[PDB]
Amino acid sequence: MKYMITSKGDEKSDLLRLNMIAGFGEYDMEYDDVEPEIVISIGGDGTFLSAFHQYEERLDEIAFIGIHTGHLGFYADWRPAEADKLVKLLAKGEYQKVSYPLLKTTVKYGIKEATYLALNESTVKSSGGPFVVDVVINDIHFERFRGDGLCMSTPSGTTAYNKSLGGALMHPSIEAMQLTEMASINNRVYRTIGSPLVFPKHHVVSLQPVNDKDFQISVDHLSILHRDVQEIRYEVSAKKIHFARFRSFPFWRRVHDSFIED
Amino acid sequence: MKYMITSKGDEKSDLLRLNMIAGFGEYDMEYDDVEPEIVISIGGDGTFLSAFHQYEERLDEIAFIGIHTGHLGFYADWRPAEADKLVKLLAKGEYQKVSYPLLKTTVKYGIKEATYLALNESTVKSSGGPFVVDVVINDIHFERFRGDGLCMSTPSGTTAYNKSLGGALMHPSIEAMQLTEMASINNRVYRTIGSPLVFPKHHVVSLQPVNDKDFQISVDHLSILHRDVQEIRYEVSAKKIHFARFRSFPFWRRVHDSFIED
Amino acid sequence: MKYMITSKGDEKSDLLRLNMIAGFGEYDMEYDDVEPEIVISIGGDGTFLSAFHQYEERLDEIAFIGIHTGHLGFYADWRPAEADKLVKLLAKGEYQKVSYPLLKTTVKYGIKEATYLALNESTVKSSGGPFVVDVVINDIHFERFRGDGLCMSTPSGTTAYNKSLGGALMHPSIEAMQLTEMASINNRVYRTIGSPLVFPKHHVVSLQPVNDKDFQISVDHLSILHRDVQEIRYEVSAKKIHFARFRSFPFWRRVHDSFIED
Amino acid sequence: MKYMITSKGDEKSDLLRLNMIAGFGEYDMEYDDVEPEIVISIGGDGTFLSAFHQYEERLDEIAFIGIHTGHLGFYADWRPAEADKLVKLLAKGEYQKVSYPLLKTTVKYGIKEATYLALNESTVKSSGGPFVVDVVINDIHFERFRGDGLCMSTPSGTTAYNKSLGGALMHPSIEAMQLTEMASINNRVYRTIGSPLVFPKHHVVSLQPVNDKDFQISVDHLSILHRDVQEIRYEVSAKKIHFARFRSFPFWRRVHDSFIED
Ligand SMILES: NCCCN(CC#Cc1nc2c(N)ncnc2n1[C@@H]1O[C@H](CO)[C@@H](O)[C@H]1O)C[C@H]1O[C@@H](n2cnc3c(N)ncnc32)[C@H](O)[C@@H]1O
Ligand SMILES: NCCCN(CC#Cc1nc2c(N)ncnc2n1[C@@H]1O[C@H](CO)[C@@H](O)[C@H]1O)C[C@H]1O[C@@H](n2cnc3c(N)ncnc32)[C@H](O)[C@@H]1O
Ligand SMILES: NCCCN(CC#Cc1nc2c(N)ncnc2n1[C@@H]1O[C@H](CO)[C@@H](O)[C@H]1O)C[C@H]1O[C@@H](n2cnc3c(N)ncnc32)[C@H](O)[C@@H]1O
Ligand SMILES: NCCCN(CC#Cc1nc2c(N)ncnc2n1[C@@H]1O[C@H](CO)[C@@H](O)[C@H]1O)C[C@H]1O[C@@H](n2cnc3c(N)ncnc32)[C@H](O)[C@@H]1O
Repeated sequence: MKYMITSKGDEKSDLLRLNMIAGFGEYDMEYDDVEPEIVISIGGDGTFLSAFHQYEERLDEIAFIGIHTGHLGFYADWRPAEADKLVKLLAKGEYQKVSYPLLKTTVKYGIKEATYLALNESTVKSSGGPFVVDVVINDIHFERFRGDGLCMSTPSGTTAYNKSLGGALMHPSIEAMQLTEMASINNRVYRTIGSPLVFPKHHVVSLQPVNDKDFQISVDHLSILHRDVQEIRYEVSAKKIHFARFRSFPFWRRVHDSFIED
Repeated sequence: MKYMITSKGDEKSDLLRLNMIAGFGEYDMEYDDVEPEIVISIGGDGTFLSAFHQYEERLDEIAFIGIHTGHLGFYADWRPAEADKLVKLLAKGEYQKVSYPLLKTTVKYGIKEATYLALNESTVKSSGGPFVVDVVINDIHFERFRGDGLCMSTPSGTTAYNKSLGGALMHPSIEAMQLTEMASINNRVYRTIGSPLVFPKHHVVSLQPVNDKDFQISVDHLSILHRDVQEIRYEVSAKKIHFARFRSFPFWRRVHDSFIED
Repeated sequence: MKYMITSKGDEKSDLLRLNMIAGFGEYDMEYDDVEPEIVISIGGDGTFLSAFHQYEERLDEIAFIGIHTGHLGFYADWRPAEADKLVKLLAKGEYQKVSYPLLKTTVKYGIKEATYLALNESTVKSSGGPFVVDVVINDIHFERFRGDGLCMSTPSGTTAYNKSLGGALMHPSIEAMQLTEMASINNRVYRTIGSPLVFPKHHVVSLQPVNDKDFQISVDHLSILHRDVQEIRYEVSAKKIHFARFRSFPFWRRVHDSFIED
Repeated sequence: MKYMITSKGDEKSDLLRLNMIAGFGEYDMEYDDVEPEIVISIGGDGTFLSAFHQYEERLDEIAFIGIHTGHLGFYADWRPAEADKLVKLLAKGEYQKVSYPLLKTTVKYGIKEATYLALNESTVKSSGGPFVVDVVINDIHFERFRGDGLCMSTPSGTTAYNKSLGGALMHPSIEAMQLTEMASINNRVYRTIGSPLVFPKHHVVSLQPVNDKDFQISVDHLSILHRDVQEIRYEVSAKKIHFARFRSFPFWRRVHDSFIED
């Protein structure tokens, strides 16, 4: 099939990429970075996030694979020594595909909307002043949040920023998104839930400005300052990222290997 | 239909129960506490947990309703002033039913198994000495836990003990269970994940003894000391508790009303 | 004595200030906002923080008083109805003074040092990229911190940002400072202590850059972007803020009244 | 001087103890386990806690030393390979002594008081039912605690149970004690501070029963069920444990070595 390979751009990843391209030249595999059906990312989870967003308009026609040239990644979960074995099995095909849920972010602004997809999370912080937003769940006012910010995570993202904020780790077969707080003010006057919140599909979480309407909005590794924002809306996307799998590497073992020992 | 009413047993709940029985006597509703199809609990969430376990063998043929004579409950979410309006709508029927997932707990012991269902959670603590268990997820060793104990929660239970342990709040339409730690030891020698873990249906979490094999095992409000325990196993039950609903009272508003303000 | 009054600048605070000035005109009290010996702040804790920094060069010759025209403050802990009783007792003098410890922040930058005093806390965040600093305690490398940032709090500051980050509340008679993390990355590769750390007088905590050397540094309500920073150093100051007291309002009751109920 | 040696009682510790006794026989050092002036503990922190409580009536006349035959301990902070070098320097004397603060626990019960000293912490849990106590600080009611229990820690104890409960780590030169919660219930009806609280010397924290008056009270490794308890009182002790030091091993390096890497 058509395939492309993206590289972190250090010497190890570049030369692994060139060696895999050579191995692919021995099969019926065309290098096409415009309409690939296989996207291989060589580097770390950061590289893999860039690959994802590089091809987010063709998610339904692409199976991703990540190779980690440094430590193990949750996405880049293949070792560089297995790259040849990877070339062959990928060339033959007949591989299974697994899908992880994604987070849809809608930003309504000015006197119009922008939509984004996140593989890890979307966060909202302030443009410097205090951060105050009303949190509305399915059109009912839930809380008035004052603090540093809010993080809305996919399942595969729960091991990332969400984790460092005290969120739960969620198996990626659960179609959900998780909201976590960053340093909420809680006293007699100001009140938030504190706990992470886990939302199923079709639930809509809306953040609405109270005073300042300029926010720093992040989607995975991208961080945009948005002006005249009237609303930020979160829901589980109907779109899914597809991974090529050649071997059982269970999520919970990936968790164990990354945080417990390996 | 056949119905029964359980009471917290204070004066307010007893007399509300007697008044509802009188109102039911004006319809084709038989009082039957052996095979009821409607179980009304009058009191607090504790009373409702007892009603649930009182009839856990007939969960598929019963719709539960909770009336709170004190503060609002997450199960006992009807006000005593609406009890007459409750009698009538229940008598006419045609009400919708909602189902919440349950937690199955299997205790394998001695030289044989006991199974329990939990509406809130099942927890494991030690018989006094140190608590050390191996946590095995789908037959793979995940961590060696040393600390006070572990809590495995249903979705509707996430607002209970789970919450106080830092777990996430999960919408009850998600078929899952959540594992939280109680005071884990973490140093250079001992290592746990720390984060809550959320498991989908068909995942099996197994706790296995390391030294001492006597544990205090709780299921909702019941706490049993178990001896010669070889294993404790958690999975989402195939069984579900059914609630009668007459009006939209969304879960997240119940959360708001219980923890944010009302 | 010489006195001045600072106002939040809303109608309630401005007119309370004018009424207290009139009451002071009935005694031997001169209004002097250049060398006051009494500084009254009327507003909220924010106003009081500004008063403190307005006169931080004359801390040894000033006793501060805060009046809260909104909710109770931890500094602005006098009610507007007691303002007349305040004028009289202040005019007579013979009041006791209480002192709270302060935090000294030294910023060494470029190819030279700036020093600041904090009543609540000093924090360090990144100029947008990832935040990575080496934490050095009394010249020994303690940890390599990667995450959102770090907060170093005084005792009276522990009820502020420090609290929202999970720090301990410390009685202000303890001469100490407390370091808390903001969303640290912890995995097999990256490791921080996680817990808040409480340092006595004469201990020096030094933050040192690893890659990027531009940081957002805050001191109480002031937030400065610092460039070519080589080091950030924290220690308990030898200087102390002095409060005028006329009545026992214990710290722990102030805590109770602000967070538990009032 | 007079000295004694306590052993964990495994083969490594017993034979190290016998070898040190032989080395001591080459100096003017008498083995006396009744009135020693030097108490050497060989084992882990558990062994050292037992040594402390074995001689808690002669704390002012004893300097303790801990040797760790397993992993590094916070008390047993000497390696077994340095045991000979230890014998000699101890024999010559002229060593410095360092003191750590202790926690005094007073239990008033029945229709009379018992007092205990803790090197790590004293905790209070329930005899099985729900745990509900009123927390009174310096005779003012601070909160009504409902949950699993409460932990009151010394400074050197903050790296132990306190840490696992989210308490701050405190340098042992600070004369203080720290109160942490175990799984507090927090909703609209029930309210605790949540944060750890750090108390200076002369502050008195009193726990008072609300319904049940049977509590499980722990002091370091000892756990006693107390009946007809009317009050539990915590304050910093006027007594201090004395360590013999022969070399700088700073507290914060001990923390680093135990939790960060070694
Ligand atoms: N250097 C390039 C920039 C990194 N960048 C690609 C990443 C990543 C990433 N994804 C995951 C994952 N799904 N499960 C577990 N591990 C993951 N990683 C690790 O995260 C560490 C730091 O990137 C590294 O080990 C990665 O291996 C953006 C992501 O930074 C996260 N992020 C931001 N601020 C954070 C904070 N304060 N605490 C924790 N994570 C934070 C957030 O989540 C973004 O999306
Ligand atoms: N008095 C009779 C015994 C109470 N008993 C019926 C209960 C309950 C209950 N269920 C829920 C719920 N699903 N969502 C939110 N609220 C709930 N409640 C409240 O919990 C408070 C204390 O029962 C009360 O307000 C209830 O309203 C057993 C449950 O105690 C919980 N439990 C035990 N130890 C806990 C701790 N340390 N922290 C927090 N919860 C704890 C655990 O979870 C059991 O199952
Ligand atoms: N509106 C003017 C700007 C506020 N500003 C004067 C303040 C303050 C303040 N001091 C204290 C205190 N010692 N004990 C308890 N209460 C305190 N207050 C309250 O804090 C709330 C929000 O100011 C209000 O109720 C105040 O009453 C700067 C302080 O924002 C704190 N701060 C910043 N970011 C925070 C976060 N994410 N979470 C918690 N606190 C945060 C930080 O600490 C600064 O220094
Ligand atoms: N095996 C004999 C029994 C252990 N026993 C001697 C101990 C100890 C101890 N003291 C310290 C210390 N000051 N700084 C750091 N490390 C310490 N240790 C370690 O603690 C681990 C487990 O003892 C081991 O590595 C020790 O090395 C009693 C102490 O268990 C603590 N304790 C109890 N329950 C706990 C929990 N849930 N989480 C955390 N600690 C807990 C509590 O604190 C007692 O007092």
